[PDB]
Amino acid sequence: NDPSNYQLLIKNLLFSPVAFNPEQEIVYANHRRHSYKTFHDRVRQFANALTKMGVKKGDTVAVMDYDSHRYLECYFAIPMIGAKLHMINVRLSPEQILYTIDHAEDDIILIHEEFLPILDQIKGRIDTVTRYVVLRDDEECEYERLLEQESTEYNFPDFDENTVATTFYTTGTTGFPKGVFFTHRQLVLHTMGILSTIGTNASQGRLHQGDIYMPITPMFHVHAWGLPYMATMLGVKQVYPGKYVPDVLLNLIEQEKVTFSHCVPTILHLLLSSPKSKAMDFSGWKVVIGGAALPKALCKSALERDIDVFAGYGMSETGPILSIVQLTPEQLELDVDQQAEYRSKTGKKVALVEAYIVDEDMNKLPHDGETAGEIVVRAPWLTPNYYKDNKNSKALWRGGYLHTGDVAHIDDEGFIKITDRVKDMIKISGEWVSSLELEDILHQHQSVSEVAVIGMPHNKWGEVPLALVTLKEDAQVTEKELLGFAKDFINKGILAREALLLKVKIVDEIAKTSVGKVDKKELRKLH
Amino acid sequence: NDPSNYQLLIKNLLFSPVAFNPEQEIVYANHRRHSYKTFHDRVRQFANALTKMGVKKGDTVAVMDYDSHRYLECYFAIPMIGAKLHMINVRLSPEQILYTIDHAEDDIILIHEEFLPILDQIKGRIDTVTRYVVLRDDEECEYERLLEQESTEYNFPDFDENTVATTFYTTGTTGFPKGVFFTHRQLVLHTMGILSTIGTNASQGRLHQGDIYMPITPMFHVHAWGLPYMATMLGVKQVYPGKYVPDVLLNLIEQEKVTFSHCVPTILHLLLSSPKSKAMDFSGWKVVIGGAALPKALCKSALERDIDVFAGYGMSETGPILSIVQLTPEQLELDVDQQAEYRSKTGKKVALVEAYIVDEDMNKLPHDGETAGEIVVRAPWLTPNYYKDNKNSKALWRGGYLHTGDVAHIDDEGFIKITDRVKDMIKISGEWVSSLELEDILHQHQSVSEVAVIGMPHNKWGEVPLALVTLKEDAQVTEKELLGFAKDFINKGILAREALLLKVKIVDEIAKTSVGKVDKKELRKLH
Amino acid sequence: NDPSNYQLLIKNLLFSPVAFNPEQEIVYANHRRHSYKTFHDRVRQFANALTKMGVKKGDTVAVMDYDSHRYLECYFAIPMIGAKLHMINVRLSPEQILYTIDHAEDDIILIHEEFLPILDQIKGRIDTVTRYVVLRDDEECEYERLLEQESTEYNFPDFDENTVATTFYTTGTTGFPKGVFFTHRQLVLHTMGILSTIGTNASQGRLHQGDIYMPITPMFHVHAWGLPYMATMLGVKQVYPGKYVPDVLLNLIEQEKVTFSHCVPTILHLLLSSPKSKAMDFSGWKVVIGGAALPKALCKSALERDIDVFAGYGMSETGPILSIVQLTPEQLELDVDQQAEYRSKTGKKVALVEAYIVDEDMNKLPHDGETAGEIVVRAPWLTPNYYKDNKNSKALWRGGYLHTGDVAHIDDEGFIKITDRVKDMIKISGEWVSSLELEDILHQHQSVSEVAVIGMPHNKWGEVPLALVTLKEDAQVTEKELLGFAKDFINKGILAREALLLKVKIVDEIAKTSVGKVDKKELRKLH
Ligand SMILES: CCCCCCCCCC(=O)NS(=O)(=O)OC[C@H]1O[C@@H](n2cnc3c(N)ncnc32)[C@H](O)[C@@H]1O
Ligand SMILES: CCCCCCCCCC(=O)NS(=O)(=O)OC[C@H]1O[C@@H](n2cnc3c(N)ncnc32)[C@H](O)[C@@H]1O
Ligand SMILES: CCCCCCCCCC(=O)NS(=O)(=O)OC[C@H]1O[C@@H](n2cnc3c(N)ncnc32)[C@H](O)[C@@H]1O
Ligand SMILES: [Mg+2]
Ligand SMILES: [Mg+2]
Ligand SMILES: [Mg+2]
Repeated sequence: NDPSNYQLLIKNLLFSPVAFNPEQEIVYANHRRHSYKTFHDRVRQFANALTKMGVKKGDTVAVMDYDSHRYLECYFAIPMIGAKLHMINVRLSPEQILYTIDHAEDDIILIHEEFLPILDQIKGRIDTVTRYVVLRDDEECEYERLLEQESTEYNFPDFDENTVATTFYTTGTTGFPKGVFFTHRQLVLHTMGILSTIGTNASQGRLHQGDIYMPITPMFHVHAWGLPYMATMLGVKQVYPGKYVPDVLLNLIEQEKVTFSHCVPTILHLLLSSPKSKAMDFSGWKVVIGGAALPKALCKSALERDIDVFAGYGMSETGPILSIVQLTPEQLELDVDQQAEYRSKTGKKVALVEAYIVDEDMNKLPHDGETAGEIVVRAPWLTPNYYKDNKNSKALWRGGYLHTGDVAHIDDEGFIKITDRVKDMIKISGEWVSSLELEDILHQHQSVSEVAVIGMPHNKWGEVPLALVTLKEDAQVTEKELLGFAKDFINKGILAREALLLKVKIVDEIAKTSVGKVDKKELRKLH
Repeated sequence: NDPSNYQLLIKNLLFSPVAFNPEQEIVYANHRRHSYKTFHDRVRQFANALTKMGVKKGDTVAVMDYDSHRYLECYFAIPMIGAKLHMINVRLSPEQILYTIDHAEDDIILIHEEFLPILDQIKGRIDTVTRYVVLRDDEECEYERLLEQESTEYNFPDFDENTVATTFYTTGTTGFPKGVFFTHRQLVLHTMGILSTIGTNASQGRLHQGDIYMPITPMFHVHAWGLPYMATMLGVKQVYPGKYVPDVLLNLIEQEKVTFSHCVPTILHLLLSSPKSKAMDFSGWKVVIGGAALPKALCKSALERDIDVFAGYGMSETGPILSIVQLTPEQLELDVDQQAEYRSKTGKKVALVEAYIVDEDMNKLPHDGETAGEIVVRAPWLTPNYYKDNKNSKALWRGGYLHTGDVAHIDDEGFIKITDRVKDMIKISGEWVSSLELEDILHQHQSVSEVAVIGMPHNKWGEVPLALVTLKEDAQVTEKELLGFAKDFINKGILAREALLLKVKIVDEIAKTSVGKVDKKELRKLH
Repeated sequence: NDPSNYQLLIKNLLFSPVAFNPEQEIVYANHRRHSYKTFHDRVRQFANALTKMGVKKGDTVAVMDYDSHRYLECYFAIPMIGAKLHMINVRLSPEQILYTIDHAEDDIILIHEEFLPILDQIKGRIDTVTRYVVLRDDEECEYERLLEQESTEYNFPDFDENTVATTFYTTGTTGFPKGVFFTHRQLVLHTMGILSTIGTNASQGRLHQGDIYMPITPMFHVHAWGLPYMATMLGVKQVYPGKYVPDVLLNLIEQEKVTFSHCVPTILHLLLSSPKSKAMDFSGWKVVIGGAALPKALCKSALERDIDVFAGYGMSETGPILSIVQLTPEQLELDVDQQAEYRSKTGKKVALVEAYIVDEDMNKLPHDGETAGEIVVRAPWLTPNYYKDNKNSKALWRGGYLHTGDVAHIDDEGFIKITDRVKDMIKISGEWVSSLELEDILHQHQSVSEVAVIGMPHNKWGEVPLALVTLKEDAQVTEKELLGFAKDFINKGILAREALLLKVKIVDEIAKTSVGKVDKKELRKLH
């Protein structure tokens, strides 16, 4: 450790922030409420407790928790002692969750009591975990008891900024969940990079030191988009809602005067459709919408409620944020219909992001508002590869750029607009489902000859899976029978819960290509 | 060059900014005006011209220029081809300037025609420079002609982010000017670090994308505090005033609607005292004051003009910015007298800066509002050492922290307040003078027995040098004779021009210590 | 490549064998029959075909095939060009097979047509495979057509002997299948090491140059125990039976005059129980029994048929062979009952194997015939770790020895006798099932409170799983309902086919320990 050789460490985000008010509050719904000074104490207590549990630098601590203060402490204390924080996506099927736990080789799992039923399905096949800390919202929490037995004093190590700080698994690709990891330097740069982008907005879409922060993106989803790191960096009041309940979320916005939040379009649809939201005041509330395309109708409805609603774009692989919608003063003077179109765009690339539209030959395409191609990016917060993966990692970084798998056109003013997907994947309410995997399960039916699963757009869910099934030579099976057939795979924890919204459309034939492959591009036009 | 191994390069500040409007203007006073798209073209043309002149990676290009568009292009094009940009402090004496040119081994000097008289004094003793490009504000500029002969196309190299990008020399220490250098990574982090700090301010002291930028800090002074990099990153309109004339500066603020600027307290004193400023409107003008302590009276006078005036602190060695004044909403509601006290503080440390108060034994002192000690800092943009210097570099980084040489107390809320200096140096209107060097010159007088030079505070200049001279056994020399004696050293280019404000006070004795050393701490109390 | 620096390469097993008769035959059941000279030609043709398909050194070629001549060519040609041969255990569930294909990142899969139904279950989730070569026992084989288009000339590379030659996955541990790998040097040493052991036997249990070899161990099971490499090294006639049919196997033994074979005890039980075997002559037939404990009754029945039947011991992790039964001339003169006891022992350690009995503290135990402990081994053909695995690899090599997970006592004469298992795993007919995984599936039943699965010994299957289920507070579910419940998991390809032999025994309570854990050691005594 050379003192002049500064390392970009997550501990510098905490102890060298943009602003620190020791009396500013971290609020956990209606369960807990303490100050930033207490939060710094609990990070050091957690670091002491982790050291006592034998967590060393390079160890993996897994977290299965809701959006809480404990998760925020996990964001700092675990990477800050040099350990790897593994955010377990609790919305995956138990079999997928078991894979990521064994693949990541977690030493300790901090699991909420409500996720214990998931554990009992896969506990026997977990071999790396030596300790389970059960998390509770009451005084009987094992995490809270571990912290109480520790001092609020800890000297956090200096290590290389390229130490891996966080890992998590995305199901956005084919096959098994892929592990993406991020270093301390990448997370620090992502915090400063996006703060420099959305902090410096003139009027609209600002994250500033006077904001009150409440995530409605799960903290296992690409670091809650990285906003808890930015919210801590700004020293703002942070409200953690726990398990997402629309009435609980709406009460927290009014009671804690939340001004900045973020979520997938499904959450905003649920928040705006709730009967209690009708009498609510949203004048000071800003929400950035990511994970899925923001519908113009949903953006318009939020605008009528005086919500500063704008869109953002990112990936698990890309330290999430790649582009955010920024409106010029001229664009802010437009009518609600014209404003809703700009606010629902994919967005302009954020600072230090090189986003290009290319074709299959990696040739860069002109940035007119019509020519479409895959988005390839270079940024200081991209995963260099998938964890313990070679061939898929090479495809991710083919041609020297990270491939997003998203087809988009970029206009003259830099506004990206995603048109469709390269990958044969469907995102439902923020969770991934693989069409090929869904086809395989539905093909296991005895009276099924061919299955083609496509993503049908949905106003509430974003996309829903549509299975176009060709019957056998003399087979007659109703559509709802296949839905019940696939439900049994969900009940066993093999298929994702989001396939419960699958629609089966029996068709006489499935359109193909001259080579014999299924033509899904032409298939979506017909249905 | 590994594509996934992102390098923090100054070319990423330009081509991956927070915002880019190709039709946004770069304005050079009343001489030139072009768009950001032209500015990017002229950077590539300059890169082509530098390549033709044989500038390679690792070469030093020196610039002797006013605050212009050419200097802004020098900020990018020279580091972006991997060359070292040397900002020559044209306010130093010609002998000091000659030292820094030979010490830095400049290959090419871009010198304005008005600085040619400085060159003719030291041209014979310059051995490393092979080409002089003369800069002119008219069409006869050699820099403009070099650019016209080049294409607007250039592929900027990828190199290590630890490549040195900028060098310049500070006279704030004893002895010869010391060379501080900064890498691409340090400059990029300084841009994002301070943008995350002042961009995210809620209301007061904001640098945002809607601002109009005009520096009144010279661009050879620690990168104009780094603001031109931040202004380019935000893609804002930039107004470069050229040579500082109070009427010209005031006209540019009104005509170009400047909203963000920065300067030393002397400049603000001159701007506010100008008769034309009385009828001017300063409602939208924000200026951050650094380099010297901001007097409460000057801050109050600016506040009566509705100027968002706040203070900042930094050094040549520290990538300048270490702390900036940020006001909470409660502090913004105070009266003008109470507000002027907070706005004139040294400030709260910026993001990623670890500022401590220590004693001579490097023991960290409590942060009460009374206990004073030297500020020692750790930050991602500090010079690791002085150029081609070992012993002074070790003292700069003694105890693992960079020593500022400034004595301060930090209060409970984190507000730093500088009390006095460790180093025996005096800063006059933003330029350094060494008391020991001034004593040596005045000691060369035949009728001088002892000389002690101390810095007397000044309302306009900040500090002025005061020489307390003890006469010889039977000598009688008037005070004004010594002032003329020292003026001859200035006319020869050996002593700094700022010593013209020296005051000689003949005293019967000079207070000393038990060890025999001069007691300057007790000496300032008496006079 | 230093010519004097000899590398132990699999190509030296082929082109520098103990004996080479160019007119000696490789027989594939009743489908194909060619000479050793043709076999060497087809290895070079396969090497040419693999080079044309773009297989480079370090690539993985996966094989899903029966015991054939093609598999024998795969044993040589794939490692001999420096590629990794992945032997896919086709008896695993499709989900397990999919895991090993994705974990190993196979580039090309050589799959028999009869295993294509397994592929269609998991084809959509396979991402690394670019080519499937379908294998057929007729002239329409894609492998045969690929070979016909190539020359019989190939210069095989010299590389480091530590190049990994073979990979395969064992399910003998908890969690996911673990990848064990072996280098060229390890495989060469395993061939010479065991040839020096069983070749030098005086009379009984000899593998010599006059033998006729027929494997009845699948070639995906630890290299068919390594015998095809040894059989090729000796240049003996090799008979490959394809898919195991008891009448087909018995016909090949009589028709091809097979003298040396090997199998699990279940196969020998099936061969001896077949009605056609009654009239067969087994005077010259030797078979070594591994994978499971050889019952004394089965050994005695084989001895009455004049079969030279002896036992051997090994693992997937241990290059299989660790110990083989060798009988002294005095032991060969004993009666059939006393001989059957010695022939059914675990065996004496083979050359270059250091086998020790230790306790949980890695303390070596005395080699009396009663004291039992875990077998830990050091040998020149052990896997150094599991593929892409750290924590499980450390447990495998805890204390500097490879842990077998087998409890045994070693007598004074060196005869090992395995008593029970450390790992909570059950082996059924040569395939592994995890008790904890079986408990988890049976625990998913709504009317199940506690499940404890233990391995009950079986005369035919070796071990069968026994589930002792404690009913809920007021639940009444029949035992056969749970068997049908678990069968559905098998039909979906999640649970192993070998769980079809599970027995459910409803019990009022499950014996536990003072710590609360299930006491399976005491549980097996009760049931
Ligand atoms: C200031 C925050 C602003 C940033 C928010 C977005 C971050 C979301 C992090 C996140 O979806 N990871 S993922 O691996 O679960 O999904 C990644 C995929 O989702 C899609 N997609 C994400 N955003 C989208 C958007 N605005 N419009 C349309 N499509 C969007 C897209 O196909 C991505 O490739
Ligand atoms: C957003 C910009 C806000 C940052 C402006 C300050 C940067 C000035 C960069 C710069 O003075 N370098 S130097 O080497 O020529 O001088 C360095 C010395 O000057 C003194 N000193 C600088 N600031 C001061 C301040 N606010 N109050 C009091 N004393 C101040 C101090 O003794 C430093 O050690
Ligand atoms: C000349 C050949 C002579 C060598 C034949 C044995 C090689 C078998 C290669 C093979 O079982 N791998 S495994 O990973 O599928 O199983 C490994 C486990 O099986 C058990 N076990 C293997 N043999 C056994 C035996 N003779 N008596 C009793 N128990 C035996 C034992 O618990 C092992 O740990
Ligand atoms: Mg993703
Ligand atoms: Mg300085
Ligand atoms: Mg094994």
